[PDB]
Amino acid sequence: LHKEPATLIKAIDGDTHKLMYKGQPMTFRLLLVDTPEFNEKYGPEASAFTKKMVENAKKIEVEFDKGQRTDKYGRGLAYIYADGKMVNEALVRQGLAKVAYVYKGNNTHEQLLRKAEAQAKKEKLNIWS
Ligand SMILES: Cc1cn([C@H]2C[C@H](OP(=O)(O)O)[C@@H](COP(=O)(O)O)O2)c(=O)[nH]c1=O
Ligand SMILES: [Ca+2]
Repeated sequence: LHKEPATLIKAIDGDTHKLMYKGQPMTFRLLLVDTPEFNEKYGPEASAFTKKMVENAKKIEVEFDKGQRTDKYGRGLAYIYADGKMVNEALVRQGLAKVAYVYKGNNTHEQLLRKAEAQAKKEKLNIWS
């Protein structure tokens, strides 16, 4: 896999945000994770965590996996990095998303994420409390 540039347009929630990629606005949905919806327990904390991590970054990048790049709602499907740090991983490490939605042929980072989830669980962080 490889990273490509993007810029932030607007935060949305824990696992979606609007980015400009190849100069077009697109809503991205983070691969391999599920944050709670805003109206659910830990939803607001997830949305805050993602918003802060991406808004504070000097460099946002998008990394597609090997399979489909957009979902049935038109959302980009990627791993997002903020100053080289993956958001998807960081959310799971902090117990603010579950590993989820692991579809064959878009699961390159599955084991990396599962490892974070294990540590978040060991620590009883957030969702796992
Ligand atoms: C993360 C991801 C979600 N989706 C679809 C599955 C779910 O469909 P349904 O809407 O039919 O439940 C939906 C969940 O995303 P959200 O967690 O954003 O709702 O997005 C994919 O198709 N591919 C993916 O990689
Ligand atoms: Ca969600």
